[PDB]
Amino acid sequence: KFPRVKNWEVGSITYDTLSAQAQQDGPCTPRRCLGSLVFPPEQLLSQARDFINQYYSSIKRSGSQAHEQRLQEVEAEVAATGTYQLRESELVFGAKQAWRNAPRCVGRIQWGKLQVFDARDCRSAQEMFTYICNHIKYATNRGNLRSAITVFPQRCPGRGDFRIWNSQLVRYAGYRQQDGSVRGDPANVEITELCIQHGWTPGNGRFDVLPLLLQAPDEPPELFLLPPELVLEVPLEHPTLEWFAALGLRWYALPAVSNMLLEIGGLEFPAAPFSGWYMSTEIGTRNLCDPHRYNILEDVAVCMDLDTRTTSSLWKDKAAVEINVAVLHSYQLAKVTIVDHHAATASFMKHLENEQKARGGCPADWAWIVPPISGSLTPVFHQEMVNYFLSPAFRYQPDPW
Amino acid sequence: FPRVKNWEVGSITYDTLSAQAQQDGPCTPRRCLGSLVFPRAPEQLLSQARDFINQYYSSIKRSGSQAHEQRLQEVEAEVAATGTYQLRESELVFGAKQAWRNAPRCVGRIQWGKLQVFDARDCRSAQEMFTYICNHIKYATNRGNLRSAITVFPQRCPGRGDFRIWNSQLVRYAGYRQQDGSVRGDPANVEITELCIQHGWTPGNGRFDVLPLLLQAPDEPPELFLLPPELVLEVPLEHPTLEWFAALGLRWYALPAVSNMLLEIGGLEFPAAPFSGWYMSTEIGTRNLCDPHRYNILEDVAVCMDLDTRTTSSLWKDKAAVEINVAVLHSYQLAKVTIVDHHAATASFMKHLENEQKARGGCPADWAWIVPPISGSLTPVFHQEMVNYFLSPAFRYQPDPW
Ligand code: HEM
Ligand code: HEM
Ligand SMILES: COc1cc(N)nc(CCc2cc(CCN(C)C)cc(F)c2F)c1
Ligand SMILES: COc1cc(N)nc(CCc2cc(CCN(C)C)cc(F)c2F)c1
Ligand SMILES: C[C@H](O)[C@H](O)[C@H]1CNc2nc(N)[nH]c(=O)c2N1
Ligand SMILES: C[C@H](O)[C@H](O)[C@H]1CNc2nc(N)[nH]c(=O)c2N1
Ligand SMILES: [Cl-]
Ligand SMILES: [Cl-]
Ligand SMILES: [Gd]
Ligand SMILES: [Gd]
Ligand SMILES: [Gd]
Ligand SMILES: [Zn+2]
Repeated sequence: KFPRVKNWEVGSITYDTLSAQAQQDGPCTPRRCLGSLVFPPEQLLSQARDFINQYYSSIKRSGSQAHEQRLQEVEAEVAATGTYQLRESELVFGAKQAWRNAPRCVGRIQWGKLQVFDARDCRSAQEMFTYICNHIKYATNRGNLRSAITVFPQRCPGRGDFRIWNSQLVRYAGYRQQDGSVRGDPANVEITELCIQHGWTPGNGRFDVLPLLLQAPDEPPELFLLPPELVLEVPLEHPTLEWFAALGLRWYALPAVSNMLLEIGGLEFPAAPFSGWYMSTEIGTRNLCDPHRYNILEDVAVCMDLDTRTTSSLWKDKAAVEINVAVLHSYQLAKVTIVDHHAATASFMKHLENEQKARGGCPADWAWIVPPISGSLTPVFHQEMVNYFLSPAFRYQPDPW
Repeated sequence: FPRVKNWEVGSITYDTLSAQAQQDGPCTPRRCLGSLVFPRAPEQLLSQARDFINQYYSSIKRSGSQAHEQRLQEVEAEVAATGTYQLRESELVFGAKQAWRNAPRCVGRIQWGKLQVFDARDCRSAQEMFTYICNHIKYATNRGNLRSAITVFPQRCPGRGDFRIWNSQLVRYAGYRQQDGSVRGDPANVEITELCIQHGWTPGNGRFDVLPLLLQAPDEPPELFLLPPELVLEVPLEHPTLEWFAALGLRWYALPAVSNMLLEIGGLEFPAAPFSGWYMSTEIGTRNLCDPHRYNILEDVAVCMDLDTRTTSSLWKDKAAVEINVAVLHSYQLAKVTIVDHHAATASFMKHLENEQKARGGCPADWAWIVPPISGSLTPVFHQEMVNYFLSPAFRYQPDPW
């Protein structure tokens, strides 16, 4: 079958033929849908073959010339050595494809413009740090943010793995107390205690940038203090609520995911940090207002003199909107690239139209594409979507312990 | 069995109930189609009947008792001699409540045990059907102190056509296709509007014209019935602090009464069984008034509010929508018509999930429909993983009769 997909705002119908290529199976069955869940050897040749075929199709060079050629070297490389190395442009093409294939990413209209830094020859934690440091300064670019990914060595058997122990390159500390509850970011309480365990004297702040626990193969991690002028941060203020700045809230410029695993042609890169620029709801709605994160919503509503005594005043909704307004205002005044959820979702709709004519569909995870505020005010809410796994891909992986 | 996390609290449970999922949904291990709005003989009738009777005798703490085996026997005998069977009244009441309890897209299910069931299985004509419907509306509306209710018309049976209510709800506003191709009124109802005109209705030309009912008796064309105005309780919309808002002339109706779904109980099908609750405010304020394919008022409200509508990063859409929902809540409270906001509704749904975990080992829930269309992650259901599956008794979609 080819799933019929409807856009209810316009009445248009498309068929997702690309879904028929679904490689890895997801968590749903005819009996029950698990779509809402956050976390659901010489067959290596099979996935290497298919990825190489993808490469030469994308350059109008299938069934000719070096296509058959490159098929044989990987045949020989694996027959001889048991794995294989990717050609330079393949690593590039595979990095962009895995972004293109990320079902939960609303920012994919940008997928063709990605800076791929090849770090496959890295071989120490001090080396990672300067690779990571080049990435951060390139991507930050004085606030004119540029998408980038650094690709550390591809895992091989019988020997350890490169891993960044932090979930992101920039994280804020979270400290327990004489009463349990957390000062700082609660999402990072764990890595905060691992950084304390391995040295790092704890600060006493709600926005202390954590160090970096970087791990070379078969070696215990090594702490690396991040250069303060390399971590671009934005103090948060509101255009008309003058007291908002006095709340002392801040967030960082660069969203750099450093705990996911990049998988290209059967190869596995457990260290491949990728970075883009923020959508404002990630900071304003999820990071600052989630009950298990900074959870500032009631505090902002107190300052706004809102009626927190009744849910039907919609005090939560009014304060959340103003927090998002402050995020967008602050980043724009700081000249730091950011995108609001209306602009982001409109571009994703254009991306769906592109991917329809280009590939016959697009894997999209509705629950992650629709923003966490104002869902039905964005066009993606009214768009039916089909979720499935394509390769190359970014995958979650276990914490390195 | 699927493990299910609540990310706000860190809680973990397992949905053992999903293992009992009767019919099949649209998802496969290849591909999830969870976001799709429409995702869809004697021995098999016997099998659903047997399961339902088991459910009924379980709920009354009489599993495997004498009465239980007798009822099983009575149903098989009736299916063999007539091809179908008849529900006892208490079984119908249980089946209607279970169907609501099993509805995965309903956030209002904390209320599932408080459902007034009107037995209209003796209905013989469209005229009698209209009288039943008017009494349903009257009872459920209750001068604004709304009460949940369902009216069950005769089941589908071999030899005769179905009872059908052609209208998707008992209260709908007309949608008039216009001179240029626009729509005056509710664009969701253009089709049923054209049908009513074609069946003799003299149309109005307002934006909030209540439609007549088109009621179909077995093997009869549909018959048009006008609802008496004093039966349709409506709420003029005003804003507590934006006084120009009343001059928009917006209104909405008190009673959400779904009238085009099929009730399935133990293999028997009731193609006409309208049911009604009370509104959650986002349904009116966000979906019905602000959807671009509905009344689509968001831009005009934002212009009146003097928001900057030429850049998206001012969040003019979010600000106008919030005040439209404030206006709905204020107006319904002022008129003393039951309404629940999305925060209270989702909080009570969380309690429903916990009740159902202890009672049945889980709860079928459709995350994309449970999470409200504004301020999603501000409600607790956003951070709750959910498992979507089909249990019976059930409310199902059915094709339009025309
Ligand atoms: C350039 C601007 C970008 C924007 C505005 C953007 C936006 C987003 C957002 C809002 C999410 C949802 C985050 C969540 O899980 O709550 C997301 C997820 C994701 N993005 Fe993007 N993104 C961008 C660039 C990129 C790049 C450069 C890559 C990789 C090369 C990427 C790959 C992914 C992946 C793999 C996920 C899934 C994360 C997860 O499952 O937790 N994105 N993106
Ligand atoms: C009493 C207060 C109630 C509230 C607050 C409530 C709330 C809701 C909401 C917000 C929806 C989603 C509607 C949409 O966006 O299309 C819904 C769907 C639904 N409700 Fe409830 N409801 C209530 C009563 C009832 C009753 C009494 C029944 C049946 C006896 C019921 C059965 C259903 C069903 C079957 C659906 C799914 C309809 C569909 O698939 O489109 N609800 N409910
Ligand atoms: C690399 O470029 C990007 C640009 C933007 N704006 N966002 C991302 C996703 C960032 C991201 C954030 C989170 C935590 C946040 N919620 C789960 C509460 C988990 C991820 F797994 C992830 F990936 C990436
Ligand atoms: C019976 O009691 C109820 C109480 C409340 N508040 N809401 C409902 C749902 C009413 C309902 C509405 C819609 C159309 C709107 N969408 C497309 C956004 C479809 C349904 F299938 C349905 F059922 C029922
Ligand atoms: C329980 C639920 O699946 C979970 O909260 C998901 C829902 N949608 C999301 N969407 C985004 N963008 N980010 C998230 O973390 C989540 N969380
Ligand atoms: C395409 C998408 O699934 C569709 O617009 C859904 C999303 N969630 C919804 N949720 C509710 N309550 N009602 C709806 O109509 C919808 N529409
Ligand atoms: Cl983040
Ligand atoms: Cl409605
Ligand atoms: Gd004050
Ligand atoms: Gd005023
Ligand atoms: Gd006007
Ligand atoms: Zn699914």
